[PDB]
Amino acid sequence: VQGKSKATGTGLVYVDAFTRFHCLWDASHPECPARVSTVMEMLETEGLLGRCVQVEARAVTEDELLLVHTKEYVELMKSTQNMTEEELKTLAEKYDSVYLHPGFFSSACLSVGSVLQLVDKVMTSQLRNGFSINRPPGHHAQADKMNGFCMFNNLAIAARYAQKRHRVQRVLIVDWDVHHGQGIQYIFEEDPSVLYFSVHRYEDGSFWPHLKESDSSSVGSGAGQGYNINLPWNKVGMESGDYITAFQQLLLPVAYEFQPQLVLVAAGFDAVIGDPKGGMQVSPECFSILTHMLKGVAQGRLVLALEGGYNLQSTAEGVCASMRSLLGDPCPHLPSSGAPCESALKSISKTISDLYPFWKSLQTFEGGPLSEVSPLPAPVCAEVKVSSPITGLVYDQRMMLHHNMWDSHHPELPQRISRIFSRHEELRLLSRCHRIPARLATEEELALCHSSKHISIIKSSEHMKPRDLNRLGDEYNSIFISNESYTCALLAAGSCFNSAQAILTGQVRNAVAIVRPPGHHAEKDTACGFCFFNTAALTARYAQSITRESLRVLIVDWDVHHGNGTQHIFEEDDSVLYISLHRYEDGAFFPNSEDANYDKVGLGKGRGYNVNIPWNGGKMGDPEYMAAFHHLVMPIAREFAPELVLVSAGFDAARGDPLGGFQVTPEGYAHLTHQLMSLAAGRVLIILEGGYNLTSISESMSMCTSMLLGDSPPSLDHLTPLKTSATVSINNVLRAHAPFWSSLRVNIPESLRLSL
Ligand SMILES: CCCCN(Cc1ccc(C(=O)NO)cc1)C(=O)Nc1ccccc1
Ligand SMILES: [Cl-]
Ligand SMILES: [Cl-]
Ligand SMILES: [K+]
Ligand SMILES: [K+]
Ligand SMILES: [K+]
Ligand SMILES: [K+]
Ligand SMILES: [K+]
Ligand SMILES: [Zn+2]
Repeated sequence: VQGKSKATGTGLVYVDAFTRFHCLWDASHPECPARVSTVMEMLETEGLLGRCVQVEARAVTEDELLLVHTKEYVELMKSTQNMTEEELKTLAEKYDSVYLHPGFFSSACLSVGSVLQLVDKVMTSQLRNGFSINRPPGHHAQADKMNGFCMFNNLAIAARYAQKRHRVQRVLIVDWDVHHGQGIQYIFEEDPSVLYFSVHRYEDGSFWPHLKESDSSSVGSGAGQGYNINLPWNKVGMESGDYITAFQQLLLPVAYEFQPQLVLVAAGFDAVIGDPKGGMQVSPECFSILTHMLKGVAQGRLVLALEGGYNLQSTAEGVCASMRSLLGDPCPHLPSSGAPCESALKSISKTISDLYPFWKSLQTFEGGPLSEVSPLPAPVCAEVKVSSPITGLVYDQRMMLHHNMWDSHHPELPQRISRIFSRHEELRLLSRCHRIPARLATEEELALCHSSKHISIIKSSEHMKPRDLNRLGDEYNSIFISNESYTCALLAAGSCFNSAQAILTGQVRNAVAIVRPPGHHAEKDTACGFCFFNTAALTARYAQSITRESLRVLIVDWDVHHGNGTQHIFEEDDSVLYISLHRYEDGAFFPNSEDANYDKVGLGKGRGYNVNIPWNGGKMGDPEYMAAFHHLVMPIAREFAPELVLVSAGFDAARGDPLGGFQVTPEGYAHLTHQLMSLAAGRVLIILEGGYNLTSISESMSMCTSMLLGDSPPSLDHLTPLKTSATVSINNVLRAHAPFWSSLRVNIPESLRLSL
């Protein structure tokens, strides 16, 4: 309703104070000033620094420190300011892996303050997110002691400060640093207002600080029981897939259930390739994906503070990759496979199992065994130049000329598109988009999927008299035709081709297609369910045509009906992946086929490249559509590695639909579009299929375009609990597809057999 006031813009805190302290006894200490100065050099070299709002650093106050620390500790730390090298060494010796400096106090104060300054701007809707390039780090510091190069616990102090001075209820702290932030774990052990997550290297205590508490078994005590999550890696050399799958199957479900009003990140880059202490092999590009994922929960309220990362290049690279996500730039192509390794899956599963009682979101999994067979190939896509994102928009009023001369009360109304378009202009989304001109799809182009018999039969209709047009329409299941119905289905496909062209030639990064008549029901030789040509399927082959025959295309169908037309066109094709969320009702719901079931996994060389998530018994909404994305849609999509993502966007699955009978809010469609934007380097094309409530479609589709333009994900309702008829529908797809995609394999025991 107001856009000049909208909070956009990333704050960045950096002060020379951060370089003023170092180790006096060891000239080669990993925690040094070059860590932060290098990050700054690169941020400028990349052009990222100038794109950040400059936020001033402030010193932390004694009372702010005392929200987590003791007065005895604070005063001792304060006293270090006026101590001899010797006095400092003697005190430093008293703690695990710590050095001290005359100037260490000053910098540690500014290192805390800097985070609070960002919390201020984010919480008061001034900036959307922020990142401090601060040292000394925080996550290891405890109430009464220094530890692992930390003096004060920056993010712990910030979590409390948020709750106190900004009256924030729930705070999520994500620690992707390669070390376990025990200092944080401790502070919020018994606090259930602060949920703390920590993926770290462990190898059964062999890796520093060698704590028993760093295991997944340690889930927090008292009131805070289940609000402490440890993901310990017990094998080195973890990659992108190992962190993405962890976030998908474990952290995102937990985070969406917990509903925080703020997300704090202990952004350590010691897991990046080339870090001497981490021993991990995560490419920096991965952090672009993780940062994006966290934008969903806490509705954009995201603050990152620098923790570890001891290789000057690797850290600067990691910071840049995270900074790009905050600044709203498109995600990169993943430089490694989207598949996890067995040791990762074992660590993820043992953590899901260790937290199963406390989280209704994790309770989704029934338990038992999912396949461990050699999975399908998990390829990598060629790097695409990260550029200023542009959202394309295509609409032509000529697509309204297709109508029913008999039943004027037919749900596929011409108004559907003009209404969606109106809302796009009212909300000003249209003026923020790049207008792509609609065109007519050629017969050669229609040939890509459809028979010459089916093409000529619909082509001919541009001349038929109305009685011939009533007769012709009864020759099909649910089809109505008119003298313009052919030109309309030609524009619907033509437009979508011009979008995919813009996207692939880098003219735009993503686009939206307000088109009618729909297409996901149309087959090689027959029209069906208001569809003439499979507009999504033809786009996929037009894309494969302008690139290379092998171009991997993902087709996500969120329309309430299963896209029978799509499913069959690519049933044998391994280059195109088709995922469909639909009301099945054991075969009762349209197009009444058993093809829409979880046991149909594609056939031939396309075995595993076809996913169906069938809905039985209930009004499925956001809780069920989201959990399907976390556990199934996103893990499969990621392992497949698409180069183009196509949405068969039907809002007939929305709350208020006459034909759907499902309760998916417009805010829910926003979060589904958001999730999909981390794939294909953000190369997402949104195509209108179903949706029959003029109001519900205009609102829900505008929400998608808002997400494409990089606006913060909206506030959601409650996502736990979900229909027991859905929990069972999900676990069916998991079992059906686990032999093909390693990202699914959450082999957990019989924790289900407990509580009711
Ligand atoms: C035996 C057919 C039952 C399903 N259908 C047709 C249908 C076809 C496609 C879609 C769709 O969502 N297309 O994208 C929805 C319903 C209908 O119920 N359609 C309908 C037609 C006129 C008036 C009221 C309803
Ligand atoms: Cl050991
Ligand atoms: Cl279950
Ligand atoms: K960690
Ligand atoms: K806690
Ligand atoms: K660290
Ligand atoms: K569907
Ligand atoms: K397939
Ligand atoms: Zn539909």
